Parts: sequence; C-alpha cells; structure tokens
Amino acid sequence: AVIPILVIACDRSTVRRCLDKLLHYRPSAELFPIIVSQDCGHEETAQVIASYGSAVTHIRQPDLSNIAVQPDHRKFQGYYKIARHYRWALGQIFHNFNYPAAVVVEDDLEVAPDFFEYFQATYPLLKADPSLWCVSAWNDNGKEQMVDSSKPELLYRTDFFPGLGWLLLAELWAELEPKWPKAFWDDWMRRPEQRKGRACVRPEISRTMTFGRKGVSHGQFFDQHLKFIKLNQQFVPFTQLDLSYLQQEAYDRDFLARVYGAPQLQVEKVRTNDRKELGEVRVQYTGRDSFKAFAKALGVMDDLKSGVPRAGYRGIVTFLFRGRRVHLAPPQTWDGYDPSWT
Ligand SMILES: O=c1ccn([C@@H]2O[C@H](COP(=O)(O)OP(=O)(O)O)[C@@H](O)[C@H]2O)c(=O)[nH]1
Ligand SMILES: [Mn+2]
Repeated sequence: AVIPILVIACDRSTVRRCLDKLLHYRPSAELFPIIVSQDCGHEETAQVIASYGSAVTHIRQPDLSNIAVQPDHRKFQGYYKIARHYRWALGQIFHNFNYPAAVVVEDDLEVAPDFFEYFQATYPLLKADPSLWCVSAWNDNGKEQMVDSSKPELLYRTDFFPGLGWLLLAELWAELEPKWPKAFWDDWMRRPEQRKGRACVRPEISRTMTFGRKGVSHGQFFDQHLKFIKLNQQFVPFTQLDLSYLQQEAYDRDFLARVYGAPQLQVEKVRTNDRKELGEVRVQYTGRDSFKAFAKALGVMDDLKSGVPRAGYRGIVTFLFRGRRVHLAPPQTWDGYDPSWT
C-alpha cells in the first residue's frame, strides 16, 4: 500500500536532520513517497528542502497572512498557524494527491531505523479495526529507565492520542476536516467528541524522538519530559510478526486479564524496590489525587487530557520501574474517563 510521509516544516533548517533520517531508512521510494509541506516561507529552510531534489516533493502552504485570534489567545498565534497548516497539508495529501493514509511527521522529529517497517506492519491493523483511529511511534513514558530494552517489538493500545509520528486513514480526515479547530489541534483530537472512544497503537520503545527544543512552544515541556524519550535503535521486523494480539477483541480480554491478574503492590514497595520476586505488579489508584500522587512517585507523566492519562488504556498506564513491569491502574470497575480529572 502507498503510504506517504507528510513532513510538516516552517522555519527551522534542522528539517535537514529529519529528512536525512527518513531518507536513509526508507525501504522504498514508491511505497513511501515523502511530501514536505512548508509553511512560513523561510528562505533558508526552503533552500534546504529544495536541495533534496526529487527525493521529496516540496509543497508550500499558500496563505501566509496573520490570523485573527480570539480574545483569550493573543500569545498563541503560532498555534493558530500550526492548525491552519495541518488543515491545508492534510487536504493536499487526501484531496489533491488522494492517498489512502499518511504518516504525519513534524520537522523536529528523528525517526528510528524501523520507523517504516512499523507503519507498514500496522497499517493493515488500522484498516481492519474501526476501534483504532491511529498508529503512533511515540511512547509518552518512553524514558530509557522506563522501557524494557529486551522487548523492542512490544506494542500496546492507548486511549491517549500521542501524535509525534502518527498514521491516519483518509477516512479519519473525512471525519475531522469539517470541524477542524482554529488552534491546539492535538488537544482537540484528545477530546471525547473527536476521539469517540477510539485507540491508537503505540510502542514499548518510541520510533521517534524530538530535538525541537526551540519551536512554537516554550521549551519547558521539552526540557522536563520530551527530551528524555529514548529512540529505538534495534530494528524489529514488524512485518514478520503476528500482531493479531492488538485487535480489540483479543487485547481487551488478554491484556486486561493480565493487568488485573497481576498482584497488587502498594506504591511505596514498588518505589523502594521491595518484593522483587514480583516481576509484574499493579499499583491501584482510586481517584484523581491518588493517580497524580502515584504517577509522580514512580516518575510517570501525571497530566491528563480530557481525563485520559498519558499512554493510558482503560485508565491503565504501563511502564517499567527499576526493571519491574508496573500497571498503574484503576479498580476493575472502571467504566469510562471523566474529563473533570484535570
Ligand atoms: O507558523 C508555524 C509554526 C510551526 N509550524 C509547524 O508545526 C509543527 C509544530 O511546531 P513546533 O515543533 O515549533 O511546535 P512545538 O512542538 O514547539 O509545540 C512543526 O512541524 C512546524 O514546522 C507550522 O506549520 N507553522
Ligand atoms: Mn516541536
């Protein structure tokens, strides 16, 4: 299947780093055409993209005008521009070029060696399972000490849309475009009105890493969290593996049985590495305060978007802690996310 890589660029010449890695690992130019959509009009960045010649297709967002923002958004013009560019670029991919799907890659992302293999293998899953709405290369809790380096092939389902290197079908763009927001597109997709209970596939070890310390957003989130996500460097032949375990029917039975069948341990014992014979445990939280307290105690991202925790699935956040597999989970009576958990 032909799956274009849509690279979103603007005014950072470091799009070079992004393109160099994509082109180095690309297994087929025919199967993975690279389309670089550039906003802003920055000359140096345009020259960098143009220098790749026919290895990429360079297109330019046509409307470089300033955008009238709402009264609460004077400091956020950049986010309005990002949203406008996404709408135009995705429109080019799905309306002009008429591709069936696309992997969206921001210009400050470096991909892993098996980035293409991963999407080639998971595309069929996304096509077949309507309960999935994306495949993402990003593990929100993918810091080196929180992932199992011996399981680079392990994948999961997540209710938290990760973005940062993600595959979507033309069918999803059909649903999103008519109501595309003025700004903050990713948090908008995280709302239940958009997500509609759908999940994304995400890996144990991230297939992308960001180097965009300087960008539209102030660098604090990058400095405290994003910079620490470990990029996978061990090539996994995903197309040769049986990924049927990711189908909702199998996953919701097996993964959930696994989580709730695991012994429960108090957060303090997990933290101080007590009871090491229990290689897989569950740390149960019962409310917003305990979730944030326990997440923080174990070094897990503790913010919530529309009530969904980072990398969470049915409220469960799975990660490694000092070599132990941990599932920070709600009681099994869990029955939906509460957006008021902020
Ligand atoms: O006016 C702009 C500013 C940025 N971007 C793009 O939108 C993405 C997000 O930008 P950035 O990485 O700077 O955002 P941050 O991660 O800092 O929130 C990148 O692909 C940029 O090239 C854009 O299309 N138009
Ligand atoms: Mn960025």
